[PDB]
Amino acid sequence: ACPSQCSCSGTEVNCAGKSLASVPAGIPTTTRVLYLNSNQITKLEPGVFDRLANLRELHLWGNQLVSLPPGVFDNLANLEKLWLNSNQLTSLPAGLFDRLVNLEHLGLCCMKLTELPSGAFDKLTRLKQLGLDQNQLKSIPDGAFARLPSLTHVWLHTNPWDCQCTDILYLSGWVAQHSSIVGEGWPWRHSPDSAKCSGTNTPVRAVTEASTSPSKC
Amino acid sequence: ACPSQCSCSGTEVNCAGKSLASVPAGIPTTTRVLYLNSNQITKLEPGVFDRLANLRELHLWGNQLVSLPPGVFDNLANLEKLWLNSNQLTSLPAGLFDRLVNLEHLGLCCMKLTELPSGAFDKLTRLKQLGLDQNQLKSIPDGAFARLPSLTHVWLHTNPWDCQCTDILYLSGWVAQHSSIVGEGWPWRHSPDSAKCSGTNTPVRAVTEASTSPSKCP
Amino acid sequence: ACPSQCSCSGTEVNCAGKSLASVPAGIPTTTRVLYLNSNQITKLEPGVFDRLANLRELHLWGNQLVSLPPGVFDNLANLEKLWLNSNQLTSLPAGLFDRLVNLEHLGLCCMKLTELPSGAFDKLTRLKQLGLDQNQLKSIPDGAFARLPSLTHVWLHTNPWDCQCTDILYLSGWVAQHSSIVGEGWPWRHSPDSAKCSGTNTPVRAVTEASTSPSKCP
Amino acid sequence: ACPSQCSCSGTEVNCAGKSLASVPAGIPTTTRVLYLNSNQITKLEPGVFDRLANLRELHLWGNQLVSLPPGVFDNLANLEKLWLNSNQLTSLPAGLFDRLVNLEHLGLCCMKLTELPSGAFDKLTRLKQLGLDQNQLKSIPDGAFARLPSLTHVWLHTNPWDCQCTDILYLSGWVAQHSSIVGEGWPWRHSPDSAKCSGTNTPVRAVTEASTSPSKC
Ligand SMILES: OC[C@H]1O[C@@H](O)[C@H](O)[C@@H](O)[C@H]1O
Ligand SMILES: OC[C@H]1O[C@@H](O)[C@H](O)[C@@H](O)[C@H]1O
Ligand SMILES: OC[C@H]1O[C@@H](O)[C@H](O)[C@@H](O)[C@H]1O
Ligand SMILES: OC[C@H]1O[C@@H](O)[C@H](O)[C@@H](O)[C@H]1O
Repeated sequence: ACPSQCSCSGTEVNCAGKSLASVPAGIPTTTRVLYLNSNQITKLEPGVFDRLANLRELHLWGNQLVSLPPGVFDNLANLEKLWLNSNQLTSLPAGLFDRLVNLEHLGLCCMKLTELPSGAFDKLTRLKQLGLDQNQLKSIPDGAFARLPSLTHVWLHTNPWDCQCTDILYLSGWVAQHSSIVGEGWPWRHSPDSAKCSGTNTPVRAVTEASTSPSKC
Repeated sequence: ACPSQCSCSGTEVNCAGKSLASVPAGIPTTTRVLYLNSNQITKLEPGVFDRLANLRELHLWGNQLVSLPPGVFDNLANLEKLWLNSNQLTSLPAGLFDRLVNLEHLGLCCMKLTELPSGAFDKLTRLKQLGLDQNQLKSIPDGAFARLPSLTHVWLHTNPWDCQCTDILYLSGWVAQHSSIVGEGWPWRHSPDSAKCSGTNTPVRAVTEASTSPSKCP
Repeated sequence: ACPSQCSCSGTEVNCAGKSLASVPAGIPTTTRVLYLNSNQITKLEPGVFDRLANLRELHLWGNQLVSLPPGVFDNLANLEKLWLNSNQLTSLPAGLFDRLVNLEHLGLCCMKLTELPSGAFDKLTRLKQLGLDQNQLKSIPDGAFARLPSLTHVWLHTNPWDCQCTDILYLSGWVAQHSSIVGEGWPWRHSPDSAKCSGTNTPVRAVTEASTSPSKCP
Repeated sequence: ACPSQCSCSGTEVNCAGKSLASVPAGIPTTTRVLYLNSNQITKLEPGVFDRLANLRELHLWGNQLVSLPPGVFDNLANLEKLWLNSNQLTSLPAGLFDRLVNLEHLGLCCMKLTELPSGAFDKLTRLKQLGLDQNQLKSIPDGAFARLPSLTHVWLHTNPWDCQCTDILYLSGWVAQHSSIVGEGWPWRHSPDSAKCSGTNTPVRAVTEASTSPSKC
């Protein structure tokens, strides 16, 4: 029972590039792949996806979202790919991704993220690809990647990483350890020195405790 | 065990856009996603994918392939997406897709295909999306789509369909009966009149046997 | 005199990517390069650029403009580059570029243009690069490019050219004659067959009147 | 007589992204805009550009150049834009830019520059924009910018400025005095405190003489 603005066949619903200001009503409950990208959507109602439990791929990139409701994805237990790139988010609510236990790809690039909440990714045991590039992050909270045992590809470049603050040391030691999975481009290419210290141009992985201080935090 | 030209982490190997003239040796057996697109590969050796039984997605688009070896995909029983868009193929060998019983997406657009072999798609019981747009096809062999029970999206536009010839009548009847799945664009948009007759720019789905003739076949 | 929203030094004013809904007030009259791309502008107020006669480069790309007022560019006698790529325009008003006699680059790609007004480019004696790719154009009005004596680079691909209709023949003879300037990509790469007939996949330069009809002109 | 690898129409030659190891022969003498970016060029042949006296724009960014011949630009009297971003240069030879008297844009970012020759920019009376960000620079020679009367935009961020050493005082006083033109981004955004001290992450323009010592240099 397709939204008039969209095309629907099978389990795919394509509403992309239709100048929409909100998520249309009447997206079928059988939908598995939902394209809402490249619109002008300015917010998501809490509840807007409560009925779309069969989603595996959700494309929200290229909209104008400025925050997300904390429980907006809680019913999407089948979700495998989530693309939020190129919105205007500055933060993510605690618990946003907690129910997404089958998620394998998460695109967060090209926003204004300035921090991530501790535990943001703790439930994502299946996550393989995480894009955090081209945001405004200055550090990653301690242990933010410790429960991502499936991660094989991460993008961290093009952030203003603050390597003067002792807060960097989780990320420096993590990239040093996991350098094989740090890269850039689409599809991913290996690029472990692409996370750079915004002040000094030193690779994040090369930062040492002795050069940092808590008073620069 | 990555070829030096490529990047490899986890089960993905990215050799895209590396000016490669052939598929590099040493792609790991555990590979699931393999990007070979946007190179200068002009032929594939038989056997090249024989070790890569774990592949789920194989991207061969944007090369200069002018033929495919007949059994080149025979060991890829797990394959779900195969993209051959934008190569230079004019035909496909009989049997080529027979082993791809789990294939869900097949991209053949933007080549020079002038015909498809009879039975090309008969084994693809799980196929969902089939792209045949932007080729040089004039008709579809009788019963070509009869064993595609999973098909939900097909692209047939931008081909010079020959609507004078009796051979068009399978495709015309087919499009009429499956109009909900025929479209255009990426991702797909609904467009059932987008398969058009070369001589009149009339929709293919409107053709009836009253206007076709066996003597108008080339 | 910098708008608070933007950065200004020299004769360059950068208001790009600032989530703007309108052209900010007080852009200094000395401005030569104005970046207003990648915002949320849906319309322009008539007069908006009347004080900015010193502009040489105007960047409007990546907004959501739905139309342009007919004399919005009339005072920009110094303009050399004008970029309107990736807006939502479906047409252009008569005379819109008439005053832009020093224009050298004009980007009109990736919109929804369904036609070009007659005489749209007739005053653009210095135009060198013209991007019309990725629109909804079906044909070019007879003689539309006759007065572009400095044109060296044109992009015409990704439009649904209607080669069944007799009206295509201006454009087919023109691309045939000027094939060395037809291309794709940024920066431009040579690609003379990239303008294709939407119905048949024949290159537009290859079309002749043996295959067209005046009765097939919707 | 267009090189086989390239596309040429009018006065523009596009040889970008073609795996070239050298500049191809047969670039026309009438060429005004030359794209050689994004190739595999590690060195240029002496004289390679001597015939190309009509160039206005020369894109060399994204190669792997390790050095430049001192006279390689000498015949380019009409050059207005010169992009060398993202090569591997560590130094520049004396007088490299001396003949480029019409140059308006000069891109030197994203390399490995560890110093600039004094006098490097002394002939660039028309230079408007100068990108020096993302290198390894520790200071700027006394009077380096004194003959850049047209400069309106300079990027100095992401370099490890040594603010202990008295050699910084030319740059700190210059940035304090020309703070209106110091910025970041593409296109330029105003960011006067984006030049930062290596050991403190404090702004280079806030450096006092009392905090320095000629000893560390
Ligand atoms: O998976 C995330 C990746 O997504 C792409 O869309 C993006 O260009 C990359 O920069 C990276 O973020
Ligand atoms: O999956 C088939 C589709 O694939 C896209 O890559 C292509 O641009 C479409 O026109 C269609 O062929
Ligand atoms: O001059 C117009 C050109 O503008 C570019 O931004 C675009 O990618 C090209 O496709 C072409 O239209
Ligand atoms: O003119 C130089 C400028 O060039 C851009 O290409 C680069 O992103 C900037 O960071 C700045 O250096």
